[PDB]
Amino acid sequence: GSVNEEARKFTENVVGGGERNRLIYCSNLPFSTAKSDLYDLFETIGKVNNAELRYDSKGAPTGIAVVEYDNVDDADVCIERLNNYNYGGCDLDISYAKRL
Repeated sequence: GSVNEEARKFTENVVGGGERNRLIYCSNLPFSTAKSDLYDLFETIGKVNNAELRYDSKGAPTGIAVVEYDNVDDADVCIERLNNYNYGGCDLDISYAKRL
C-alpha cells in the first residue's frame, strides 16, 4: 500500500535528542526534499530501510524527516555527517528520534 497510518506514525509524536536507537529524526530540511532524494542523502552513511518526510495539511512538506538506519552505529555516523551538512542552502539538524 502506497500511503498508510504507519508512515504517519513514523513522523507523528517524534522529537529530537533521544536515547541511542536506530531511528534518526532530522529537521531544518529544504522544502524541495522528497522521500527518494532523502533515501539517497542518508544512504552515504551506510543504509536506510525506512525513511519518510512529515507532512503539514495533507501531503505538503514541513522541514522534518525520520530515517531508520540498519543499526544504531550508522546513526552515530549520521549525527556527525549530516548534522553539519549544507543541503539545499540549509545546515541540517540531526539527532536520535525520541518517538513518544
